[PDB]
Amino acid sequence: LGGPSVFLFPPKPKDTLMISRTPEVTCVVVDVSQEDPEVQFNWYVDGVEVHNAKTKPREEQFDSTYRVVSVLTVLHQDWLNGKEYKCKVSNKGLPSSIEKTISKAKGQPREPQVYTLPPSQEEMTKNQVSLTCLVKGFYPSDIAVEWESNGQPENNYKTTPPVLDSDGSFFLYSRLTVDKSRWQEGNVFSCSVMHEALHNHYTQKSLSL
Amino acid sequence: GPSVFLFPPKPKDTLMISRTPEVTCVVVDVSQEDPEVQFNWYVDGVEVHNAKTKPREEQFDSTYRVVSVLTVLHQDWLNGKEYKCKVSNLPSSIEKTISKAKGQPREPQVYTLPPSQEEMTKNQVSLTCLVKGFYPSDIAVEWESNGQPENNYKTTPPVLDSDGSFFLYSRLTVDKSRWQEGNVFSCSVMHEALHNHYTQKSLSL
Repeated sequence: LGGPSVFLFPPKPKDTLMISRTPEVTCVVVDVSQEDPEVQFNWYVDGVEVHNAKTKPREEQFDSTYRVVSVLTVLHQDWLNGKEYKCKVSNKGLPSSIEKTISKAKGQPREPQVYTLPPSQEEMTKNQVSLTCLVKGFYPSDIAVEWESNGQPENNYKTTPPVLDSDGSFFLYSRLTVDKSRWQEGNVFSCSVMHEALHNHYTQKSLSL
Repeated sequence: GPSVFLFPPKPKDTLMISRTPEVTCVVVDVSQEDPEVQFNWYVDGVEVHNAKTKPREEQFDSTYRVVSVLTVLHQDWLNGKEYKCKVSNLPSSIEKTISKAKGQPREPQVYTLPPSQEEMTKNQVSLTCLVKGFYPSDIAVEWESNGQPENNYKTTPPVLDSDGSFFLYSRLTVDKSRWQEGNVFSCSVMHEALHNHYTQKSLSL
């Protein structure tokens, strides 16, 4: 039937694991009619209502409909404790109030094993080589992977999405492309992995020649 | 009303001449009061007739599902020929059209990586096969050992790189004793940009 639609998005995994960042649960409604644009939000954390949400003004889409977004800042420890977050939306374009609920992935968390793999000797003929970081056996799939060397971050890398393995855990690979000289000259490269099952939600493994 | 989906042939079917690739046209949500459906297939605008149509299977939904399958020529799909499917269930027909991804093929580099020494403390180890610098993303990866096929592996999806090419990883899990006894493992990769559409890289202790 006709009327607006309500979506509720979880925080970025990286925002959850780092305390220097800010994890957010976002409730966004679309297809809000111009004839009835006024939208009210109501947030609940495990049934208890919170009021610290920040609602952005109605943005008019291309087709005269409106998009309204309400964003709620959550606590790192709260989200990881599995606390449920509810978003209730009230609008005249809807026959009734609609509630959506989101929470952390359920299931026993498993610590990721991190292994660094040196380049293949065959790839040593090309100008740049591939440093590989294998992260496996972790649960849930929310994870973050970065690269560092000499303190400064190396930003020339890509990371495959989490893949479900036979034992119900995930695995992925991260590939950092470096100039051969920097690898031949014996520099130390560190694969950084962040995950809720790790000690202090962080670990790193070095890789050199 | 009913809706139509069109699916490409499996990447492995298009590369190995032994297998036969097929495009599949699916029609769902067919009302019980109107199950009569006709299909029309077109190759680069030219209509073909060598397609086989499965019977109307009923769903729990009290609606029906009709599936049409067209056999395609291996070289046709590799050249970018367009396959269109027209469905009529009444002057209101729905068209769907699909072909191979546009662009110049780039052959993949295959590198076999041994398990990290830190993993030797576990009962099973990981054999890593890196496939990079290929286009398009259509690719297939398998594992063999002493001729016999290995099945305990998992392959990541193709990941788009910076130079407009793709890369992926494939990870085979074997018992540590298998690896320690110097058994030979090989990573096989089938891609259109490879000579004979096939290459293999060995890996052992």
